[PDB]
Amino acid sequence: SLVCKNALQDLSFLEHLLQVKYAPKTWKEQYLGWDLVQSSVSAQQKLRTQENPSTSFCQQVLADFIGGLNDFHAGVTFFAIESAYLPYTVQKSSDGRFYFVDIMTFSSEIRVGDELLEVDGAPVQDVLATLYGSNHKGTAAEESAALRTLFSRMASLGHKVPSGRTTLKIRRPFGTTREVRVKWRYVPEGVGDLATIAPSIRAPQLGYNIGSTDGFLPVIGPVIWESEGLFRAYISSVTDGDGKSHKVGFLRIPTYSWQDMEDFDPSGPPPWEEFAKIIQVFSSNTEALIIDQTNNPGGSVLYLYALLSMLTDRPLELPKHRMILTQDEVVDALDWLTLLENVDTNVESRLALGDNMEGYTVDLQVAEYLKSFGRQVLNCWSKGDIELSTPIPLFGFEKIHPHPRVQYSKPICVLINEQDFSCADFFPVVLKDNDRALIVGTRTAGAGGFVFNVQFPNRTGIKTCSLTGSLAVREHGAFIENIGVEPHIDLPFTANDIRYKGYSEYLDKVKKLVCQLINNDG
Amino acid sequence: SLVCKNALQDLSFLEHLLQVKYAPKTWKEQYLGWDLVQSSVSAQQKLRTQENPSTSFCQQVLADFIGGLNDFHAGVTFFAIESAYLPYTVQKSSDGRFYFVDIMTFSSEIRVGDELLEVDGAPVQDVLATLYGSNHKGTAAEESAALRTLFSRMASLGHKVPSGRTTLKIRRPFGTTREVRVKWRYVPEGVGDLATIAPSIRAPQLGYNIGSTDGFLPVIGPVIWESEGLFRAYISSVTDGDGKSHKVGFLRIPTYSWQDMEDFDPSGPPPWEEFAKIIQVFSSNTEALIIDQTNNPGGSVLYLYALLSMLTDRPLELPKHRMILTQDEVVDALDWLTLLENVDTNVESRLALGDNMEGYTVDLQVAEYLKSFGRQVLNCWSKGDIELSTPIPLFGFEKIHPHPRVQYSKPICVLINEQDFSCADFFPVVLKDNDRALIVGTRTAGAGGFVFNVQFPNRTGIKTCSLTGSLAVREHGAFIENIGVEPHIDLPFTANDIRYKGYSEYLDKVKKLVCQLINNDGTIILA
Repeated sequence: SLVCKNALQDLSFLEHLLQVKYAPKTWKEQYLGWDLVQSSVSAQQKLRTQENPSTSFCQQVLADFIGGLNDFHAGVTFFAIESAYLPYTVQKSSDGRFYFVDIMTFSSEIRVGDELLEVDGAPVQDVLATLYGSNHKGTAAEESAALRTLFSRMASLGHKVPSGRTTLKIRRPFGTTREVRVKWRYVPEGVGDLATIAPSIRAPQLGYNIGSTDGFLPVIGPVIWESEGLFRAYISSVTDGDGKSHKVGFLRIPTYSWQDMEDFDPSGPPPWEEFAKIIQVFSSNTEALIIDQTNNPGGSVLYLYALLSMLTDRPLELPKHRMILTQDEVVDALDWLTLLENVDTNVESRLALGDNMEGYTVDLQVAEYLKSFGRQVLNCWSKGDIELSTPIPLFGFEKIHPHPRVQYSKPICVLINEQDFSCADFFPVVLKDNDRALIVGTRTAGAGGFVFNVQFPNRTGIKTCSLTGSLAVREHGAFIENIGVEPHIDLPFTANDIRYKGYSEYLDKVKKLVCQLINNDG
Repeated sequence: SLVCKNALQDLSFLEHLLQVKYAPKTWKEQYLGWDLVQSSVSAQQKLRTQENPSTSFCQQVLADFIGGLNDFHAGVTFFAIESAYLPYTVQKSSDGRFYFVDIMTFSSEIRVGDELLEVDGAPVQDVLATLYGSNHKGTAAEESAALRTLFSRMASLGHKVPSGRTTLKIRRPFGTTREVRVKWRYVPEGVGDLATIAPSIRAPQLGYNIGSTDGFLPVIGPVIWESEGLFRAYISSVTDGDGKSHKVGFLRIPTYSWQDMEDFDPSGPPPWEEFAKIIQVFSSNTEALIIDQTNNPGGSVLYLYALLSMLTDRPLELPKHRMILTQDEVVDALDWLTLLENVDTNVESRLALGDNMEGYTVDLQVAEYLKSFGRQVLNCWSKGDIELSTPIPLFGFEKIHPHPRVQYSKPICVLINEQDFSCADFFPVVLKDNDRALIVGTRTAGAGGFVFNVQFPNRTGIKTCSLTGSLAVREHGAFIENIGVEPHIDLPFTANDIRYKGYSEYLDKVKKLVCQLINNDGTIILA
């Protein structure tokens, strides 16, 4: 079968990439008991066993193969548009129940607060089980990831796509049951399956959304001021026990991929500048600062650093990365060196680097770090330490240095979620490990390495395969991959917080925690 | 062997790309008698029969494998910096001799006009042959491609890099011979060979330049007007054998990747606007136009189309392309269709596509072409016609439609040579096959398909492998790949043209030909 052969070919290619450019390989072997040859053979088997396999079947097989890595950065996308969608968003409470937190339809058969019990007579938990990955570890991050998929299936992601009618069994707030019959919003595949075509081929002849700007938390109280610009920021108050009020500032960091922020005008001042503006206002008109960082996909490390430099008046140690190398990385190293050869002054550093690297202040020390990074990469290469090098800080940055102008220095409370990845893992890790802020919520996802994408012509319809080129290592050791960061205060969302989207219990605890931060100082 | 295993792995990947996305495959088998499996098996053996193959060795093998396709578009570049360079430039004359046409170093022995005889006791010809590809066919274009590397060796291209001193045997124009000892300008490798590092790898534990703006031709006559922008363009007076003078425009199109033009300012107006300005000047102050398009690397098809649109007052038929298809191309087709789904008017087209596409004026006609393109691709896919599809015009443009404002409609003479690739192959072919211009010079290279690049992580140091995704077909059926485009008048550069860089013989003949075009007296004959 033409399809089978191409799938095997492409599978063998993905398999080779895992051996030459997947840094967390050793970790997955121990942490998950995963074996490359094992999975490979296993995947090869499903392909060879199928009777006249369809392209979509093969795509599913390769997608599951990569999914077996239990790595939120690692996945495969395909040139396929088939999809199925239902207009609802459901969230799981700490007690384990599922409620509709968002209804995007004019139908009133299902309302906010209603509880989801089953899908086609199967308890929600069973259905989610069919959406789990090959090496599911039962974490909340994995579960939430599956929940994203419950009512949105995409062939472009290698999902088996459903269609037609289905029944949703729900529980109304007064306790009784209703079975709601709905029909999936189906978009048929527009990219013809190779299998169907194969026989005729002749030889050629011559804001509950990740990255949401606003997020999903309501303001903590009467608002005295807000910004409404690019970032969602405002100032409210918290009243302690002695009856005294404290102006508290609020700011949400939706993503570390600034160019993708809602309403970003590339022809306007960069987002890090608007950030600085907000911080300044907060610096002299706020007592503490709550930073909502939940439901954040991560993004640019340099941008992550820029924001970190504006939240401290002291240097912050940064975790290092164990990298997997190829001569590609060697050339980058050589390029940093030739680029900074004659850099000896701050003036020259700004002319060579731009004085601003995605918001981060370019110092002579920056050039020095970049210089060190590269010498270290070259050293590792010559030493043969290329499978998983000794930790080297990204860009050579040993630590973050406070922004020269804006420096919020008052107490900070960072809210984390199981839907915080990469830079969204690193943000709390840096503030927590340096003791600059109080971390609250639930453990981050654990996407602990930088991502990179690979594209290549092929007939299996593979569009992109993202992989992980490094293994972040926290100061006291311990990887972030899978593990993520535990908050200082584990504060999950209750059924009461979620049901009507009020988060009253949740916000009340946070406001109290901020009070203690103001009064007890740290 | 680590290096060997990786080399074999990456070779196998390249070989697979050649069966899934290399449109000229069927053409190479017939034009070269080339065979994929066999060339692969041969490469594998070279890698397997090696003791401790170094990375650079394997890079050379992979580079030679792709070089065997005899495709100016197909090639591999590597993450390597080692290189050797000698500050000279040679040009081969029509009588087969090699002459120095440029010296780029302090006052030394070699003079412009010297004939290059040998390199280390070996005649130039033999040295050049060592630089040919596996399926070299002796075409002038392949000869020049090899000459480019005579004094420029790069590990980045898979070349073996020499170093140290070497002797150049030359002959002066008055006859005497001289042996000039010269030293290669060498840059050592900065990327450590993996073969050397392998044993310590432990398991992981927790001018004449192609694309030159000015080119190398001297002015054709006394200049009456000279443009001051990005393009070299002017107006001079050309006189016939009777002493009758005519005003003639001269314009050089250096490249079709407009963004790479010398001194291009991305913050200023696009080059097609300046081109338009020049043509308007030519339309009102000239009787004919000479376009120097020699030594041009090709570039953007849409930009090429914009320039053609300003050189005609009638539509020009375009050659179509036979394409190799994957679902990547299918998605493109679908997107064009969704993008133009509700476009039924000109204003609608301009809103969806912009007022112009890299200079080419946007119309409803353009929108309709793009939709037709999508349908034909989708139709080929559903029929299984995916290895080498029936001819389909790029972007669906069946023909070039005249620019609405600027249209040069007087006679045109285009100068071409063996160092014209892709769009530089296409420019003269469109003008020739539509009988719009007189094409003069030597046959173009023949990079007859669009290029695309592939990147992927590997331990062999491969940076990019460019391949060809289509085979262009001229109106009458001939392909462009390898064969190139023939001129109406074959006019090579003679030794007298080259010896002192005057090209007076070449230019005097170009002028006689232009006068005949202006005269409009029967058939245009050289003499």
